[PDB]
Amino acid sequence: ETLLVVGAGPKALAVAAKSHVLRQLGLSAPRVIAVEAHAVGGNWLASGGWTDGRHRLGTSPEKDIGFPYHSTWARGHNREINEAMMAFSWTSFLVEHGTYAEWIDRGRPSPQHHVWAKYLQWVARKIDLELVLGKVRTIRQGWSVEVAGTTELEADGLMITGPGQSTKALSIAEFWDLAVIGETAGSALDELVRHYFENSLFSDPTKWNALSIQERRDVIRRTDQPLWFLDLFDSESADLLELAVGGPLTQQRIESSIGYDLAVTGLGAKLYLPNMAALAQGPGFPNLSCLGELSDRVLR
Amino acid sequence: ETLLVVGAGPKALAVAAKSHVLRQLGLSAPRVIAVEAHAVGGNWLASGGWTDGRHRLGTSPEKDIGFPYHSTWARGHNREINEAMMAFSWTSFLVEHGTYAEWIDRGRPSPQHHVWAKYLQWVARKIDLELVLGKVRTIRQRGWSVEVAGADGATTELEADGLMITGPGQSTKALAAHPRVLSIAEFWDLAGKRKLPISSRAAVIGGGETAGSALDELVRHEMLTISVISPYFENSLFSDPTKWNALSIQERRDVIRRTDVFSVRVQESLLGDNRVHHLQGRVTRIVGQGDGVAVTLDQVHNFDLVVDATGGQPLWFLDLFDSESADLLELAVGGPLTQQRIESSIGYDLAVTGLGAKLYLPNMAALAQGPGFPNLSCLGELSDRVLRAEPA
Ligand SMILES: Cc1cc2nc3c(=O)[nH]c(=O)nc-3n(C[C@H](O)[C@H](O)[C@H](O)COP(=O)(O)OP(=O)(O)OC[C@H]3O[C@@H](n4cnc5c(N)ncnc54)[C@H](O)[C@@H]3O)c2cc1C
Ligand SMILES: Cc1cc2nc3c(=O)[nH]c(=O)nc-3n(C[C@H](O)[C@H](O)[C@H](O)COP(=O)(O)OP(=O)(O)OC[C@H]3O[C@@H](n4cnc5c(N)ncnc54)[C@H](O)[C@@H]3O)c2cc1C
Repeated sequence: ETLLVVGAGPKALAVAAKSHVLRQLGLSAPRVIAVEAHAVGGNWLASGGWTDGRHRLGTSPEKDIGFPYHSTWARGHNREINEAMMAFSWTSFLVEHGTYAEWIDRGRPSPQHHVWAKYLQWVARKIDLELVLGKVRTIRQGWSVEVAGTTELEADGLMITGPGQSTKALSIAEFWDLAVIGETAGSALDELVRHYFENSLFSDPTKWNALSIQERRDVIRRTDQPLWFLDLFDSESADLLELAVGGPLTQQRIESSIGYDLAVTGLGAKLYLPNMAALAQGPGFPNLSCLGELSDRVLR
Repeated sequence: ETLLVVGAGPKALAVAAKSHVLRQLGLSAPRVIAVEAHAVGGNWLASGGWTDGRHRLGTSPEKDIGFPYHSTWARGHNREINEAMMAFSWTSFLVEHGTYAEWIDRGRPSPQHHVWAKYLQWVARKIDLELVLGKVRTIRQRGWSVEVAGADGATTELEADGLMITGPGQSTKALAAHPRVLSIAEFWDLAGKRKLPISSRAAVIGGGETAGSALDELVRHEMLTISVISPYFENSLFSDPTKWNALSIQERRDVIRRTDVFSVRVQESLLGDNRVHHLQGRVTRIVGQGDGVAVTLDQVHNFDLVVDATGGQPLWFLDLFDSESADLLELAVGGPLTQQRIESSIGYDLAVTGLGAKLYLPNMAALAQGPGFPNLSCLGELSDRVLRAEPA
């Protein structure tokens, strides 16, 4: 009945929103709480350090919080959840702001990172996101999260989102105040020269486990600081994570551990790591390719 | 309280869904009946004679039944209506069918007309459109009573308070009676049969989607030549006419004229065909000339075959009115029934100003209200104008 999320980004909002509709439809769903160091949609803003905010989303903005508003496998009230959910869509956003015609008339431009933010923030308003402003300091098991506002929050499930800190590698974060490695790569390479089947799986990965591990890894390869989050775990809880995983915390190990609901599910408590559910469950889960199956996974 | 619509296509659905929304949502609206001679969305099917049904819609399909879900002016339960209305969108249609991931993933391909008919049809199922299957034959004041003839041979008279005309004419109607002048429908029939005379000096009149589709069919036949005859801020005026009145008649007239050319896809297939040439000017005169047909623009051209893909004859509807109602409109409109005169009469609710009963003529509304009303560019504003506007 209570699910904590590190970061208030697309995934956080994706999970929250789906929870908002489920319970509001007579169905059960976790109460959803995001802890967020900076702001809803923070990593899409200039002050987030990962981008200037000016470069454009590199996937179609329709691929949003509820996309693709469909399940190959789900149970119960599918028609009505989808419908409810489209209320929080990109198109729904444009139409509340009365700019939907402008969008269409301009040729559907891909939005700036900073407007994608406005979107996220808007979804937060729309579902009255239960939001804790603060920085997750440490995590431990049932989970208890130390948030520096310094205080603790107990929750039953836990989701980690974000690619980490734009400051920790210059660092990309430093790079936007003023030999380059790695989309993010795509952008900053940009501002330096001056100074159907594969795609289906990203949005629909329910045929994922019917092609070789060699094949999947290839889809993940060519797709283009992943373990940053380990730091948040005390030794005690990282230990407990080393166990379920069945060895030291690399990602041959972490990735393969990750179950159908995006949770490891070798522990006494659920830890959701969608950013590492590419190889196991579907290559879109790490990003914006299918936020709606992601939400579907952790709540249904 | 009751609104009769000639034809069940985008505009009928635009208005009837907005009706259905509003009635279910407390607010008042008329029961909306649509009389349709063929099928819901029939003019987007091959069987409607206007298209082979396989060509693609040239406007973004997001410009649908409720677009753009926003009024500068209309107030009332707006969020609840836009939210209700988006249920009937292209997007929703794709989502209810599971195909939305594929649509996005394929690059948002524009739908084939016949898929756009499936959309229209789906919306009809979804709003439980009150549909009457027959041809409107006669319209007449006294509200309106309209004669509808079923295929069963029966003929009944529906009555209504208000009436909207939709549709662009008849596909079987060339602009000139001559067997070498072909209505668009005869074209599809003959194209389909490969019975278009080999090595003809063919002409296609028209400059829009109807002409675009047919040029694209006709390049597939062994024609000798194929001559084509036609005469952001802008774009925005199609979706949002609110600032249309802040423009002169030569300004407003020159947006409506650019409204005519062709698809980027079709453009290529024509750009890269040595037989296809473009001819400028206006068809002042068509007359048979023995073996061929002679078309005047002056300049005279002869052709072994002419295809009328103008996309409609806009006063076609007048042929439905009886003398009484025609005169009655001639009086309201202030002179004889020319295009110009009838356009000049269109009010803000899209109806003829100063007429005893309500006659909604969206297709005539470009000049006076906005250039999107005739087409798929602002169906949601249209529905508003005919249902939610109050004074004048
Ligand atoms: C510039 C950029 C562009 C991208 N473009 C796309 C794209 O176009 N399409 C696509 O599919 N994917 C793309 N990606 C991949 C992308 O990272 C994921 O799609 C995206 O991160 C999903 O957001 P999220 O919810 O996982 O985390 P984010 O939205 O990045 O949110 C993480 C949040 O956590 C907060 N935070 C950080 N540390 C802490 C802490 N210790 N405690 C509490 N809060 C914290 C931050 O302020 C931030 O708000 C892009 C990535 C970047 C960096
Ligand atoms: C092939 C084609 C392509 C077009 N492409 C576009 C486009 O891509 N984008 C755009 O904005 N606009 C385009 N247009 C302009 C187009 O006509 C309008 O945009 C669109 O027609 C809206 O249709 P409607 O509701 O007015 O009527 P329609 O969709 O034509 O339907 C009218 C209905 O009337 C029925 N009918 C005819 N006579 C009678 C009668 N006596 N009684 C009862 N029913 C009758 C027909 O069966 C038909 O179903 C196109 C037009 C054509 C012909």
